Amino acid sequence: MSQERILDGEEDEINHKIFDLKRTLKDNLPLDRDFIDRLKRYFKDPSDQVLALRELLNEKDLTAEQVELLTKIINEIISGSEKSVNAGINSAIQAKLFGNKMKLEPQLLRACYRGFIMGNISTTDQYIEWLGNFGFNHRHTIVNFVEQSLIVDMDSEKPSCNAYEFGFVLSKLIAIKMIRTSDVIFMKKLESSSLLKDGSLSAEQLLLTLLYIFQYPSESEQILTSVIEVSRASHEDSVVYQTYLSSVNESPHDIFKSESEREIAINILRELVTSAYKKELSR
Repeated sequence: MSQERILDGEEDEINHKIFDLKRTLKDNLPLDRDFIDRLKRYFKDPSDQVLALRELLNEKDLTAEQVELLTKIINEIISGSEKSVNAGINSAIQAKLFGNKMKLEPQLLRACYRGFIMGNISTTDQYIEWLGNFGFNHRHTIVNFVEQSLIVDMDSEKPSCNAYEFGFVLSKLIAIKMIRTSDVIFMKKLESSSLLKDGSLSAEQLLLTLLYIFQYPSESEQILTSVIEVSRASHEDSVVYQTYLSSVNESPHDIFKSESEREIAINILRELVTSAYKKELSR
């Protein structure tokens, strides 16, 4: 129940730590001083620390009322860190589930969900972040992991957030799904345009390029410069611009700050298309 949600080390390695703390409590019956230092040394993560102490409370040898002298350690760790601790505990199983699927270290996922419900960066900055931390191939699965954890988090006896906060989280989640939606669309356009066949252009770099457009529509042209310096060797400008324009048109509207911001992006990309298609006549 508690040992399974510990994401620090191998199954035996974990067990080699719990019993020692049970040892310093049952047959030795010593005091609690450097005990905490050893606990923290064994487990660097507060969630894993609490889980270890909870397992200690599952032993048969109740030495009477030292339960309160042990639960004070549980509450001292939790107090003032209720959000982080609970976020780690509740999403542990999912971290192990998705970790095996994606071939990623579970505790990395715990940090992911932890940071998501505790941070306050924009929707686009989040997508970008997850991209850089977990890679191109995991970008759609990572959002699924966060969703699954949120569901479990909510159904937990001691959730990480309150009713109000979970609403905001969801709202952020939906914003992310919209980005994933445009991402999926953008990728389909790249395939049909045959911009990935050459092998010179990176779909990750192109994805980020689209993401920058969302944040700074006024600087669209400047942003696309990086792509042009590579696409010119094989493809024609109008083709790259069309991919971005048609993608933006078919993507959800609320990805942009506002209606006017979106039109700034569209008009600029519209002008870019015309200009390139014109220069293609003098060739």
